[PDB]
Amino acid sequence: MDSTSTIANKIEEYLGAKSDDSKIDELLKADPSEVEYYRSGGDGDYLKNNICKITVNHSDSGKYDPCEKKLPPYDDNDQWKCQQNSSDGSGKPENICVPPRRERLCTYNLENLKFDKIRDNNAFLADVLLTARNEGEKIVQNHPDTNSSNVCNALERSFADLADIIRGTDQWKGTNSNLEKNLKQMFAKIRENDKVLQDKYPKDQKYTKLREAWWNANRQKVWEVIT
Repeated sequence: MDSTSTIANKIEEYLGAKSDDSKIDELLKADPSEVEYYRSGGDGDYLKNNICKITVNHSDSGKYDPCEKKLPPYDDNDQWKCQQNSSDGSGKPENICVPPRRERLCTYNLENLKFDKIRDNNAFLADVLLTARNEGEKIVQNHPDTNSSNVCNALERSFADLADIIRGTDQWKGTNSNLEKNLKQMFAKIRENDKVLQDKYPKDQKYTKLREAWWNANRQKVWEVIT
């Protein structure tokens, strides 16, 4: 009724839903529609034929590989992180059991982009989709639950965590310093060269403020691939 206000649970999607707002999405949201990716031997035709099994060869390789931290993701138990003890004292050392899940997103590959020819999100999409694809397959194939009403819920939460890491608003950082500054260098050189096609510049780059709209335009593909 007339006491409607904002707590952003049902009308954030009405006001701040930046998903398909800007009609620069023809370059802001990416369709992986070029041939022979970074140097690994991808094939865009193959990819649009079947996006559901994108492979590492459709992005950087040699140094890029899901679970690039060669430590297998799902090995650890008894972990918590929010406020105060001697483990990681600064920030969120150990007092809320964040699922080891977020401690083991298969983003370790995506943290370590160095190779070039990525002047466009069209190529910056493929690695994000590798992250989503691998994290989804590992969370669904490795899940101790009895396949009851938990599995795709956890998969969706991993989706959202990946979404906010690509928006950078995550306040857990592992090698993410490398990853976050990597967005300040890869997402930068796909955002520091697309000067003509946008209007919201502000320094340093408003990194979060634009990768928010980028991921907002790129809703469908990442969700589809992670599912």
